[PDB]
Amino acid sequence: MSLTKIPENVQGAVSIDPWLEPFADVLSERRYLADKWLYDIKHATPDGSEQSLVDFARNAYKTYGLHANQQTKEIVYREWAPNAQRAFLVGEFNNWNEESHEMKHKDEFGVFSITLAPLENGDFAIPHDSKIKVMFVLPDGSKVYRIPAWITRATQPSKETAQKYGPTYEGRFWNPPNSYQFKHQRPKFNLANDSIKIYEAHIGISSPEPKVASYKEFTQNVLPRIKHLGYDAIQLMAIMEHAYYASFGYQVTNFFAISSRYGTPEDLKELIDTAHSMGILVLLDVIHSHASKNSEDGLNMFDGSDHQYFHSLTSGRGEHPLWDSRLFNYGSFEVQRFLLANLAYYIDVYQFDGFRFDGVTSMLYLHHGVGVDHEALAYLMLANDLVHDLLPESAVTIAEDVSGYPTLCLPRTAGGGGFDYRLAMALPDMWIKLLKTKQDDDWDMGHIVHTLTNRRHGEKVVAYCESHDQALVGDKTLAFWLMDAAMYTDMTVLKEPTLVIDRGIALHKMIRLITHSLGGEAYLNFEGNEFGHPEWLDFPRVGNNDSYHYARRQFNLVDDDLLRYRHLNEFDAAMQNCESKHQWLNTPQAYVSLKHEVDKVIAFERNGHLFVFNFHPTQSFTDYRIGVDVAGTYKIVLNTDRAEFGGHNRIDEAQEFFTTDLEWNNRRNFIQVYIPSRTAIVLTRQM
Repeated sequence: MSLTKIPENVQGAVSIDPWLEPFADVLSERRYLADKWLYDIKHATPDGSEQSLVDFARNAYKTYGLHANQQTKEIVYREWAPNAQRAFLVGEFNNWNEESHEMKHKDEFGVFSITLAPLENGDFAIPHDSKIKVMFVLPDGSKVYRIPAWITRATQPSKETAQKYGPTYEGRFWNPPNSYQFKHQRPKFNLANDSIKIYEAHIGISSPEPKVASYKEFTQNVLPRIKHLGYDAIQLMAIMEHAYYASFGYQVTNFFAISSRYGTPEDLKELIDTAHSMGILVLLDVIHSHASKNSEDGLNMFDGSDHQYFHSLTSGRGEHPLWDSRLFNYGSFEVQRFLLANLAYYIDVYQFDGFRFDGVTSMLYLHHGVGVDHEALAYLMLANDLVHDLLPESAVTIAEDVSGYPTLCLPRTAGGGGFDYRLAMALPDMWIKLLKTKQDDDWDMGHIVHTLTNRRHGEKVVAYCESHDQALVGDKTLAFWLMDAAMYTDMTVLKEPTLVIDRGIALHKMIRLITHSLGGEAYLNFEGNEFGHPEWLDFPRVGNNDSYHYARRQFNLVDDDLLRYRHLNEFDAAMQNCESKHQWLNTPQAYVSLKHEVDKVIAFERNGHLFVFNFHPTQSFTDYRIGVDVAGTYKIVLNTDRAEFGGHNRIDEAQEFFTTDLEWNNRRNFIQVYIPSRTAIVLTRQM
């Protein structure tokens, strides 16, 4: 007779999905842990008075690491290392002198500090971009050498250096004479109302050449392509420094250093700034789920102990079962300061507009996706608080959570994780399952509609038909599933396409469009797939003799108007710009009027627009009836059969579609449409 009491701090989530009722208590405990940490953080002040979460994170990156005073020419450096007995700044600037620059002051927090005077010259004491290390003397007298944990630049060693000492990266004191000044405002963007169509890019592969392409080359050659496509946002992977290129950015060594293989910090500021000038948001892949096991150039054993940034190896919670990486102890206050300031640093110093948090499934569960980890989840809650506080109403957080953990994308005040979006990581496999195991006359329209619309209430989803995982080695893209290893000879416009190529081109546009229109509240496209990029992605590694042959993007294919790759690309641009002109993404779910299993026709309304798909492998339809609620005149605003998109130009896009007042498919009116086999159209009503 115990009255089931839903604690007020999860009242919002339980209202949104009453399924959460029997878990209300555990949900309440999860949020309460984070809210108490939030109180803790907001009172980490000298006098114990309240400070904002933003000020806490900003003060952190402003006072940790190294900082050149441009008007007094002094340089301050602070480093957290409680297990070290002594700390010394060393490098080129003092000929690696292990006695002249002791960090003599060790905090009650366990932070060492040192202030370097200007040289008699008046110059900075550490030359711009010279190499440095921090040396720790441990209580047993031994020494260890580390790249400062908040260094803003770390560089691969030279051939001469790597032969003598090894592949360890080298810390750089970045203090350029003229730091880049941002010129452009952030694009107008409201998270609650505006759609976000996201282009997932990687600087290093963004050129047809087998090299690590630069930030400057992305800015000059790839940005204009992304504006032409009409995406609202770019999701920059593999920016956080990582020694191992083939890790695709997921083995982070230096959390406050943008990767130097593509260029300098000022090169990346320019990239984001000009994207902003182009109206494009820029988001950062943030890997706070784990860290590389590197010592000296990473955080492993940073201060000599095994319980500083990470849970200890003996604790059982210190290393990942598969990734060979160390797991953060989120319960440590300095680790919380380290990660939260890392977020404020990327938003403020590089003017990113949001983040995708990778490895969220690994964080959420004590088994890391092969029992929720309240500490890891509570840090993500804090992380969402800070990010949304840094850019109110516009900031974007996206979660890579394969588990679909309920409430991850409900607001914090409701009792949720605070994530704006989760990735629809299940969608790509649905398309693979069809192409691999089912012939076209077997496609269950109902199962397609079900999978695409199976979304938790309140938890907005970034839909995509394939992602950077699918493009990687070990898997096949949709292009490869559809058209195999098509050459430039198979893809020429000056010859009618084979049955395989004709079917591949059409399905490739259609799969994207129904994912785009029915599968979520946002859209994502991995660099290259928008024009059916051939082959696959692969980074240099021992397994392929360090080949860069697949570590590239053949953007040249889009530019050849005698190849069909341009057809796929131009449809993609027309898809994004149509949605931009006629919003359907960040809107309530479609009202699906039709999912015909014999005709293989799917039809639905979303935000007033009409979406019709004929997936039949062979059967065209004339005067096919489509139920429409709002009566009026309808005109096609997107047509996959258009010749410029590689279709056969059978549908008349100038036709006026007048509704008639007869009930059809539980809709008050109907229109009649011409939809040939393997074509799709989108209609809007005229005002």
